[PDB]
Amino acid sequence: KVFERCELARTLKRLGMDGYRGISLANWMCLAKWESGYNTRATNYNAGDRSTDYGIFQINSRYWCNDGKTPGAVNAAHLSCSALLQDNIADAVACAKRVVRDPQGIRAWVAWRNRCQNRDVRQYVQGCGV
Repeated sequence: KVFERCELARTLKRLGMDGYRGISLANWMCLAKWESGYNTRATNYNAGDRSTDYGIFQINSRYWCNDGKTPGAVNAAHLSCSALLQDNIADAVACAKRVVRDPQGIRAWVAWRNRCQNRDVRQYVQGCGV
């Protein structure tokens, strides 16, 4: 499902993402924007280390979800990467919150550093009424 900007921004707000770990909704929009353009189907293979980034937040199968194909990876006791490709983003959100409790926080996604770090991210939540 390709989301609309404000719909997503309201959705994440409902899921408790605003101010989570010191991370505004505006920053969560920025991240999702630059990671998948707001598309839940988004899948990015990483030929070099042979990993895959899944869903709206482009979660990597080596550390947080397992697809079985990834070399050097988390056991099939975890969450399946398929769960991150659904239209409903509650699970991706759940995993997202997990990823960031690690010390580096939001810096986890290099894309956020490149595009969202130390900048005015308000355009993302602009007029969404949240």
